[PDB]
Order: sequence, then C-alpha cells, then structure tokens
Amino acid sequence: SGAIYVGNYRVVNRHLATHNDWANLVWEDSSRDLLVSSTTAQGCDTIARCDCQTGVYYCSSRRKHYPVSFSKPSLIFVEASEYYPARYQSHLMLAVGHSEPGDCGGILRCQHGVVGIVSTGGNGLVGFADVRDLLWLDE
Ligand SMILES: COc1ccc(Cl)cc1OC(=O)N1CCC[C@H](C(N)=O)C1
Ligand SMILES: [Zn+2]
Repeated sequence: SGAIYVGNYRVVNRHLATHNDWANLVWEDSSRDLLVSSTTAQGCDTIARCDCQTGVYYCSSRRKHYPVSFSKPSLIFVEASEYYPARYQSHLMLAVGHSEPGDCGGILRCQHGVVGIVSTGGNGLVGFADVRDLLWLDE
C-alpha cells in the first residue's frame, strides 16, 4: 500500500484504488497501473522533474528503504495477476531490489522529489510506475 499526496491530488496504484478514489476520479490508466483522485486537504509531497536513474525506495515487506539503479520508463511485459491479464505495462522502470505484491505503493525518490511508486516485482526485481511526466500534478 501507499500513495503520493501532491496539491489536491492523491496518486495510487490503479489496482489498489478504493471506492472513494473512484468516486473522486481525476485520471486513470490501466496500462500504467495508475489512478489519481482529488482530495480536500493540501498534500505533503513534491514531484521530481528530472532524468535521474538512481534513487531510494521504501519496501514495506522489510520496513526499510533501499538504494536502486533503475531503467528509464518503458513498455515491459507483466504476467497475468488477479488484477490484470498478461499485458505490456507502459512508463515502468525496473531495478534490482526486494519486493512482494503488498509493497505496491511504496515511494521511489531521488534528490529532486518523488519519482514514482512500486507497481511490479519478483525474483529480486522491483518495478516502479513513473509519475515525472504527469506535469499537471503541480497545477
Ligand atoms: C511488487 O509486486 C510484486 C512483487 C513480487 C512479486 Cl513475486 C509479485 C508482485 O506483483 C506484481 O508484480 N504484480 C501484482 C499486482 C499488479 C501488478 C501490475 N502492475 O500489473 C503486478
Ligand atoms: Zn531526480
């Protein structure tokens, strides 16, 4: 679990969005595993606008943060799960690091701000849904 709170927006994994997220829907994209809902309170986070390929992520299944080197956002094949059929997920960045399904939502940050959230993983890999291209999150 986990979310980004920026301005009057809440960014979550689409597969973990709540009834309240869908009732306050701003934008969603199944191919990216992202959903953004509106909030009444002003949010705590800053979005990075950069090309960093290193950063630190939070891993809830270890209660720890880990440094990572990750690939640029790209189209990656993701196996079927209970949430989606087998498909290509876009804007996904992969790195070597521990993750389990419940780690989805953990934030990846660089020195500039929030880069994205955990969205996929397995066998010593962790994948992050990028949010740095969503320029409207800041206006
Ligand atoms: C961090 O996620 C995992 C980590 C390890 C393992 Cl073995 C499996 C993990 O589950 C996943 O990769 N997915 C399940 C939920 C939906 C995801 C998606 N974005 O399509 C894919
Ligand atoms: Zn950066």
